[PDB]
Order: sequence, then C-alpha cells, then structure tokens
Amino acid sequence: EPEQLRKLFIGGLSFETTDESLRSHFEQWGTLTDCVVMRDPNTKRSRGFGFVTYATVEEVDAAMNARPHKVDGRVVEPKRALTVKKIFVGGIKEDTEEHHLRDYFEQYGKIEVIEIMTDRGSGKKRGFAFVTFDDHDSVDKIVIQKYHTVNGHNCEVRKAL
Ligand SMILES: CC(=O)N1CCN(CCCc2ccccc2)CC1
Repeated sequence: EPEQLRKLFIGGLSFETTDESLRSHFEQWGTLTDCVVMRDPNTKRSRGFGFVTYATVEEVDAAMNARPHKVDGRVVEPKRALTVKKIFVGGIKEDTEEHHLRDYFEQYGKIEVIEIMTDRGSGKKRGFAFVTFDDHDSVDKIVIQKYHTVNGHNCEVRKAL
C-alpha cells in the first residue's frame, strides 16, 4: 500500500515522548517502518506531535481500533491521511433504503444517523443521503477508497460540512 495510507499523525504528545517511546507504544499494533517525534531544530524541545508508519493498512486499522492511546501518561490524538464525522453519499437514486446504507457503512464505524434526502415539496427521494458516525476515523477510511458500491450503485462519497 502507498506509504501515505500507512501513516498515523499523532497529536497531543507529552513533551517527554521520544522516538523510542512512541515506537515501543505503537509497535503493539504492527510493524513500524518509521516513527518520529517532531522537535524544534534549535532547542530540540518536542513540538508535541509526531508520526508513525506501519507496514500495512490493516495495522493502521488495528492501532486506530485500540484508541484511546495513553502514551507516556497522556492521551494522544492519532489521525490518518478536515476532521468530521459525517459523509455525503450521492448517486443512490430512488431505490436505495436505510438498510442498504447501514449494512455497508456499519463496517466502517458505528453509525448514529442515516438521513435519506427527500424533496421538500413532493417527498420523492432525491438520490443522496448523509451518514453520521460516532468518530472521524470511519469517515477517513471511507473517503480514501476509490470506489463505493451500495445497492448495485457506484456512489460518490465525500466529507460533509
Ligand atoms: C490528511 C491531511 O490532511 N494531512 C495529514 C498531515 N497533517 C499534518 C501533519 C504534519 C506533520 C506530522 C509529522 C511530521 C511532519 C509533518 C495535515 C495534513
């Protein structure tokens, strides 16, 4: 997989976290090909964020599924390669129902709201929907896929608001 899709940016680090301690933590969920704490070029003081690179996307998934991560005593904020919990799903036409969207998207994350859009005047389905999840990583996984097939339709999916 492209390296960009195997990275996790890690915000909110303890300033005492090092390359070595960040690595020892995140190696619990996969092989790390890279692990860096960002520091000031003059003082060497941590900037409070870094990144790790796993060998595979499944390892990224395992790390994200193991949140919350407390690294060196502080809960950190990992994100993949803006942070929203809602998607627009277009191209679903008039025959797509809630259960089609739920059965597919529930495998990306926990769904809180499905809104199938209807015409304000006639009530007819407009052919698009919004899905809201309990967490942003679902959306991040969704929007990096080239394709989404739901109810036989190839759908357009994008972050919403
Ligand atoms: C997906 C996306 O929009 N982005 C991912 C990267 N984000 C910032 C990471 C900055 C960084 C971290 C670690 C080493 C160097 C630099 C913001 C942009």
